[PDB]
Amino acid sequence: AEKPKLHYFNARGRMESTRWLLAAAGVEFEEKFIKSAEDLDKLRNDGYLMFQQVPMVEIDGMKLVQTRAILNYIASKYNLYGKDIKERALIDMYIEGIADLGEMILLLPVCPPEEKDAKLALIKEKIKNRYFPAFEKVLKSHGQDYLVGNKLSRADIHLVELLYYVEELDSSLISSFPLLKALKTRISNLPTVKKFLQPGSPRKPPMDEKSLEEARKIFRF
Amino acid sequence: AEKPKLHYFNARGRMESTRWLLAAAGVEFEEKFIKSAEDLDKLRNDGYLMFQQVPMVEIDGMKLVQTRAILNYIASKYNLYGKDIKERALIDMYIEGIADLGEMILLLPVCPPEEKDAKLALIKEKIKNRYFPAFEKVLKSHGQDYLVGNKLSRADIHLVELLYYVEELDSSLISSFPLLKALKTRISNLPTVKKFLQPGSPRKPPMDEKSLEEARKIFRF
Ligand SMILES: CCCCCCSC[C@H](NC(=O)CC[C@H]([NH3+])C(=O)O)C(=O)NCC(=O)O
Ligand SMILES: CCCCCCSC[C@H](NC(=O)CC[C@H]([NH3+])C(=O)O)C(=O)NCC(=O)O
Repeated sequence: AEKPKLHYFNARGRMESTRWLLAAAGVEFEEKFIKSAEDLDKLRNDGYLMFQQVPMVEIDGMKLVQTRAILNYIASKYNLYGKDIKERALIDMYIEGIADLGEMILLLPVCPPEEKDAKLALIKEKIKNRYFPAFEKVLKSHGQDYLVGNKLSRADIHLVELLYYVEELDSSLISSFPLLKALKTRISNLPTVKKFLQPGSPRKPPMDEKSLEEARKIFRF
Repeated sequence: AEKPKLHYFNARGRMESTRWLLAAAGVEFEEKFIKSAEDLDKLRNDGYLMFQQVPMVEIDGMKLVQTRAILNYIASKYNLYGKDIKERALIDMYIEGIADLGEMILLLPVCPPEEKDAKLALIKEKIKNRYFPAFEKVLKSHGQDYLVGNKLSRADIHLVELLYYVEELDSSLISSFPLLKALKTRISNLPTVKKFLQPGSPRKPPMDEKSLEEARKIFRF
């Protein structure tokens, strides 16, 4: 009997794209925050984590690990995964490009300090020259307010989340991509997303060094 | 209309799981091998690669990039992705664990020499203590010949592929996992997989140093 229950630490990390997708879908959720290695070990010892890792989400009577398993379930359940197999292929292709870029941004702070400047420069180059051109071209191709099927899907949600992180890195990177700018505004004004973006929501801030320190202690790295 | 066409270099890399899945499904396909940077640049210049990367597969009148988009499409098309949303969530959880382990093995040879021994040691620990226990537990929980739904799915195929790679790493690692051993035998005896395992199929050999140098020249890393 439950709202979905999100098991993670109090940070974006690997859970934030799930927070975004549930919120976009209008689904209220609860979070159980891991604060210590001891908390993680309890989840493990109680049999809740198939591969001894989080994210884990309790939803519809079961316990799901692996970010993509969680996301795929939520997207299908709430009709955000397209209408057929071909639309799912477009969605998947798009969101896996988003994932590749998002992964780079997620792990930047765990890069060795002597590698960070080059890694950041590489991310900016890929945004400007690979990823933003590819999504701009999709929107330019059909002229529709959404990426796939002329209707909101998880692709729109995952992309606009990523546009917010790119803005935190360098607000100028989107400047030559007017359709991406317009998508960002449109998605951000949908009632459910607007509510998620407002202060006090479950949306999480950029990870600071204190949070990274907590991650290292919880996940033992 | 036409057979799927697989665009990659002549190696396992990120295309081999697609070769296994198609073969297991009984689907004949064609390969177009990239042999140099110039071949890759032609695919790029011709507009065929959304993110300027391969794998790319031409299937059912469309070009798909991103390994998971390709695999998801093929699995759905050939009824290897479960029967409903809950079975897909089990499949996705399982295969993303498999992916995590597979990725560690795939990238081992591009780890700096100074760190390879320690990375290999940690991969073997995770196999023995994390991943093989998790899959053995699944098979023991229901006593069924397949991981999900008592019928062949992509999870069985992706797992057994990985079991072949683990065998190449260290043939002792599976020894305390009799149900995984049994699964490897049963799946290997399915007519389509048996054929794929025999000589002269599209199955690719382990990547040797000369093939890794070719990857470096093609992909410019
Ligand atoms: C820079 C931010 C990093 C913050 C921590 C990373 S997420 C926590 C980590 N989980 C994973 O790595 C899960 C990977 C998995 N592929 C998924 O996406 O769910 C964990 O439980 N690690 C414990 C373990 O593997 O033992
Ligand atoms: C031991 C080395 C392993 C060799 C595997 C390299 S795969 C080739 C590489 N493609 C990718 O990285 C694709 C990643 C994508 N997430 C997917 O899974 O399809 C590429 O085109 N790279 C060119 C580029 O990104 O510019």
